[PDB]
Amino acid sequence: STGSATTTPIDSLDDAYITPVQIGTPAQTLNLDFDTGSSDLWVFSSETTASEVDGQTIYTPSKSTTAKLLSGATWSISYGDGSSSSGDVYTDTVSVGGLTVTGQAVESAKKVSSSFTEDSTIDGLLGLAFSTLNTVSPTQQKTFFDNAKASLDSPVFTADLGYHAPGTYNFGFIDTTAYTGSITYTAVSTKQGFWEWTSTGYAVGSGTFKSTSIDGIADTGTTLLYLPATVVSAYWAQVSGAKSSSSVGGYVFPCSATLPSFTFGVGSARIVIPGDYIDFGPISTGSSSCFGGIQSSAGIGINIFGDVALKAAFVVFNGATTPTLGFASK
Repeated sequence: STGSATTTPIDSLDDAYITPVQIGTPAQTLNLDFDTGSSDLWVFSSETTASEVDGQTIYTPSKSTTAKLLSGATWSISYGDGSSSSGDVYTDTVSVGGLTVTGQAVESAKKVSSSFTEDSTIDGLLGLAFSTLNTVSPTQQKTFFDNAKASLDSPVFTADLGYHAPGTYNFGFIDTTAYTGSITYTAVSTKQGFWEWTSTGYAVGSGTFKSTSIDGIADTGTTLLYLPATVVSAYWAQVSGAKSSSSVGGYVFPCSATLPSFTFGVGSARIVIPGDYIDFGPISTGSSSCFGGIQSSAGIGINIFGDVALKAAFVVFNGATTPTLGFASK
């Protein structure tokens, strides 16, 4: 089997991407944030505290003839941005782009933190990291990809995120028309539960490539590119007037600037992030100070190849017995 679904930016900055997902019988379609940095599929629901719902579409398990309470199971998750959610668990039928999994754990939110409430466009998350990170207790549950894997034509999914435009998540096949050149594959460590890999270096604009190993994660659920302070300083030093602002929370730059590109290495191959992808616009409405799309990871504990980096590539998440990541230009 295969599946193919369009993913759409939630706003004009590409802060996140939503993909329609069918849950239950008859189908209830929710727009979920596919997140290769986490491993829970959770949704706003008829159980979510009413004051914490503000415009989201909710899953109502009582209206699904295939929903079943997973007795005794609870979940609770906290994300790197400080947001969180928790609740109980149903199993139900879940379909993405024509690919159907029966018995998928659908984690129903009883509580969500303010940032979820305040984002009316995201109805939940669909985790695509390794199932060892799933938070369901006392019986850990499998991701949608893990459950579908055996049925797929090939045990892979791909992320093809657009810049200011829709893109595609494919399951079970590699669309050879969706990228240019060849796909370069690189080793993955699953020891932390992430799609963790080592980039071979970087370049700033037209500068020379610096060969240096950068361990980090491919994370579709993180907006920006978080890299070591040395790398980030070298990038922003090429932008007149850019500075790190403790009050804003990272590097800012004059909105009048033209940003240089940023290149990262994948083995001997190179992925070029155009300068425009690094512009996240005014820090506040009407400001001439703009927020940078490349930020320091020094306070995180891990480097994160988020959407800024991934949307410059066609990315293969290869879930074979020994997982690997593939990157191509497009």
